[PDB]
Amino acid sequence: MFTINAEVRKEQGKGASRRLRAANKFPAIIYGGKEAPLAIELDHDKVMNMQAKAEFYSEVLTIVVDGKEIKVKAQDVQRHPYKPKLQHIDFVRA
RNA sequence: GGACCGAUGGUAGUGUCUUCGGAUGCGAGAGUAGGUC
Repeated sequence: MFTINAEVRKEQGKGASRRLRAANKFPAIIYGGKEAPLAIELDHDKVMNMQAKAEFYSEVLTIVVDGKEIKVKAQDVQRHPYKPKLQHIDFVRA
């Protein structure tokens, strides 16, 4: 199983964007709920290998937010503009 | 070749504090997911 171990976050307003990049982690979201989504901090070099196969977007992944296991499927992964990296990824509530 | 509208999160952008060096915020538009008819 893929399983993209994250942790829940709400510091998105830039505080997250500077701690995540400060440790080579990288933000995501878990949307298409009905009440609201869920932003989660995860490893870039992990999720890199993960959306790097079609099974990741075509099949569900398990976001283990600090040990809590959330089913979601990738719906908009954003690549870097020239580098072989990512800008952001989302998943939708599987 | 359903139509219309379109969040959160993202990155673009933008401050604030400040002995000006340093530190630290908030974050589009468009698309997506969804809503409405």
